[PDB]
Amino acid sequence: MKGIIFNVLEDMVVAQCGMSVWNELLEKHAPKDRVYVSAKSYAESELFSIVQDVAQRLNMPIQDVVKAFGQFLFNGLASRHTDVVDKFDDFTSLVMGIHDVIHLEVNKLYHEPSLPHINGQLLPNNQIALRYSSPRRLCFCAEGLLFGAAQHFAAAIQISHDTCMHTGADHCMLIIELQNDENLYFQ
Ligand code: MNH
Ligand code: NA
Ligand SMILES: [Zn+2]
Repeated sequence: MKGIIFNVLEDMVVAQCGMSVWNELLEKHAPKDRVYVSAKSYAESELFSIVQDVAQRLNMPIQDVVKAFGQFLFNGLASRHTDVVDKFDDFTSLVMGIHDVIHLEVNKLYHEPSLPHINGQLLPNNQIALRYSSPRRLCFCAEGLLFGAAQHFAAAIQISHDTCMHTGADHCMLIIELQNDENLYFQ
């Protein structure tokens, strides 16, 4: 798990809960003097432990917190990699380019990142079938990231997530419905 994910998580915790809370989390869940260098890889268990601790403090379902993080994360990533996001003029383009364009670039920017496998298929009625696969099972982070992307393009979406690795499949299916964006009028 790259430092950049931890750095965006810090911004979130610091913004919502305060710096004193982040330092608690970090002292408790990370080795002494840990510093997350944005480009370096770190044990994903440190990220999961921090986020689980937050979920418990807030008495929220863990996957609801991961999803909220995901949505915060989209802007954290777009603002730190603005040249990658500015390759797309709308939400649907970006989603269709996650694998072959965005995460292709992430392999040139970072040494050996740990990324999901994603394939998007355009459906009728302004829907997208996004297939997600990862041993890290962060499909709810992916839901949040899609909601973040929607907000980035002033779009409105809904997601159905009825095949899921957490319910025993070897992939998740996220069926994205684009309800509105700047190029959608009546239908
Ligand atoms: C919506 C769009 C979108 C989705 C659904 C998305 C999906 C994900 C998910 C889920 C993970 C966590 C790991 C896993 O195995 O699931 C992940 C990781 C990552 N992605 Mn992307 N990602 C972006 C946009 C997206 N990515 C953008 C924009 C950037 C920035 C250029 C980016 C860069 C990354 C980096 C960096 C990681 C972390 C890799 C690592 O920790 O080793 N990405
Ligand atoms: Na519109
Ligand atoms: Zn899932």
